Amino acid sequence: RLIYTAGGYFRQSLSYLEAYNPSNGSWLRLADLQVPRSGLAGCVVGGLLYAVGGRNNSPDGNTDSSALDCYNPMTNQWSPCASMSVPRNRIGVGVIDGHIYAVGGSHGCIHHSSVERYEPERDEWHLVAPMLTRRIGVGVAVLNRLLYAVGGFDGTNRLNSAECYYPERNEWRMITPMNTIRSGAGVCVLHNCIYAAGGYDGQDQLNSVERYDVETETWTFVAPMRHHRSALGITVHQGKIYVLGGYDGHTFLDSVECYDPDSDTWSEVTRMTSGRSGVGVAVTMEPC
Ligand SMILES: COc1cc([C@@H](CC(=O)O)c2ccc(C)c(CN3C[C@@H](C)Oc4ccccc4S3(=O)=O)c2)cc2nnn(C)c12
Ligand SMILES: [Cl-]
Repeated sequence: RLIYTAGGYFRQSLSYLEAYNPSNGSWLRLADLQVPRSGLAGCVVGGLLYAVGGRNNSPDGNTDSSALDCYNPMTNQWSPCASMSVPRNRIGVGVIDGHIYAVGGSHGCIHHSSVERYEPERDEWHLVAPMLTRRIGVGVAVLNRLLYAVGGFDGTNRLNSAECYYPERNEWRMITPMNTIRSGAGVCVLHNCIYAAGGYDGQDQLNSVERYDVETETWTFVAPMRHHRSALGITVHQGKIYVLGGYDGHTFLDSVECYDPDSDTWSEVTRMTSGRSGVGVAVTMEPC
């Protein structure tokens, strides 16, 4: 029912949790994160919203986060969960069969290839097989109970490469690379395709959008977004992609755009209450 945006960055890391309602255009401000964080990811398991990793960039210092925190819309409260094995800033996450996969990200100058999986029933993290590539600012999506890690930055180069994790083999394999180098792209799934929207290539923030068809193993460009943006939040709500904020090399954007795959068009839907980048985004039910 609602698109939740958690944390992000403008001047410093943010604690905001706000929920947008596509049905009426309204934004609600909800309970702040306990710790400000940018470069985190959001996901939903069993109706609960999780905020994963990131970094607190504050005037008092810069601290990468290994934190997992859970928001209950029914109570409007955040609860701490078990922390990850390592801090993971500029993280990507995916959910498969009620488990959260935390992928890549940085801890200071360490750019992680490691991956770990959270089991809400046990409140436990366990490492799984590492990716073949170190990736921070990595886009993650899940399609047909397979996990995809797309683009990012390896410590030296921004990447067009992507790879797939096969849970029952505990194994990563490269897939077809994207046609575009993208770090901090928005990555999501819609129908049978993984979409990669925007990002940064070391020179420019991008408006281009391409999608990987798992059946054909090829990437194809769709219509570009109205705004160039890196470190955007992205989610799917009722068969449409929504992209939230990000950075265009000039402004921390408040723009929210929506993609209709049937007309292959992007349109402006709303503005966030303030411009920000590096948010975590996910969809769950209305609070209380
Ligand atoms: C080094 O410059 C950049 C890096 C990244 C990547 C990382 C890389 O490729 O080296 C990236 C990917 C994901 C995330 C979340 C971030 C960090 N966030 C975006 C940046 C532009 O804004 C800031 C600034 C300060 C603190 C935190 C953030 S962020 O919103 O979390 C970067 C994206 C950029 N877009 N414009 N510039 C100048 C960028
Ligand atoms: Cl950062």
